[PDB]
Amino acid sequence: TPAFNKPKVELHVHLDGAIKPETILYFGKKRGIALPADTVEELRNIIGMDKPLSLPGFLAKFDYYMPVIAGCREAIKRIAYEFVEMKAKEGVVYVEVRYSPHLLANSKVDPMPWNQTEGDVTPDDVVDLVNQGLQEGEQAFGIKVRSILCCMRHQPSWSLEVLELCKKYNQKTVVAMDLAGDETIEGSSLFPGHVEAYEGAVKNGIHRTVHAGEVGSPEVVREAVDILKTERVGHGYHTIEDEALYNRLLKENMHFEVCPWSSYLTGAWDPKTTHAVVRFKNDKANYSLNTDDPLIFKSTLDTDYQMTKKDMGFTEEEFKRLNINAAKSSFLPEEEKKELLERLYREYQ
Ligand SMILES: Nc1ccnc2c1ncn2[C@@H]1O[C@H](CO)[C@@H](O)[C@H]1O
Ligand SMILES: [Zn+2]
Repeated sequence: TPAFNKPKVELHVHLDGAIKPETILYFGKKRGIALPADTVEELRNIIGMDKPLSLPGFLAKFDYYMPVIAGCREAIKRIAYEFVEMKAKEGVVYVEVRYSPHLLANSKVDPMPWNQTEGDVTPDDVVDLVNQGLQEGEQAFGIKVRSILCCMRHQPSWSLEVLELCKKYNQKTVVAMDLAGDETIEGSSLFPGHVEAYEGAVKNGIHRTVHAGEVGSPEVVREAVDILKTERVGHGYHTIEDEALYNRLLKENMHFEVCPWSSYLTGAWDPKTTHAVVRFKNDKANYSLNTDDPLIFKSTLDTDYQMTKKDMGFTEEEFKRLNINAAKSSFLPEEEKKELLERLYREYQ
């Protein structure tokens, strides 16, 4: 009984936030790097969350395992290949994964992440590796998968390189650019590196998406929409607080990448108030359901579909409708996007 047993489309899910607990254990032992636990079960409880934390508290979880992956080509390519497999079983036909290429490299990276020792896995080298694994998984499982490179809010200096990686791997799995990281950092959406990269994304034709409103105020969403020029808004829950900006985003048809379970676990959604998605459903807004970081939220695309069905009262029509919108809002090229839409309709009949 999986709430929605039909093809699906996921526009918001981090790759480094969706790794099997078994592969983390495998590379921790093979590299001799420590892990908080030596059992996928105990490793699932240390890395996972059961109750709400905060954006900066949940982001630390990564410190536990990113060092086991970062720097290893074999691991980077493997996690990308298994990610597809995961989404293939979930009944997802098209996905757009997002990850920071700089956080997985150990060479040519401004501030070395995870106290690594210089190596040869460059950032350009990780977009390639992830492209290979994603492509293999595509031939092996049968689902389309494209990627989205992220700009980290705290590291603006990296931003322009992310833009160059996007231009270089355009369509070669890379279809867009994103701005993730700690949203609580004041004025991070305005740092010049980010602003400049997005200005370059607008003139070079690189799609854009921006994590905003997940935990910040409406001003942040307003900056992602007017100054950064997003085409999609990651989360955008708090947007409803500024009635004017919300009704205008509802008019332009802005797409809101929603992640329900994740908003409860990061604290982006007070469980006493009505979830912004309920208002997105009642207003017939353009939005998709996503998983964000299944490994840390101990979830699966189904989790989110069950959470909206049981609470919030979501029906199957709404599930087929928000998925058709996600396919329309995807960053696929027209031709491929048409095929995607041709597929869901045939399967939704
Ligand atoms: N829920 C989230 C909010 C902001 N940033 C996130 C979230 N999930 C993952 N990220 C960040 O995006 C990076 C790339 O996936 C991760 O290393 C993590 O830092
Ligand atoms: Zn996210």
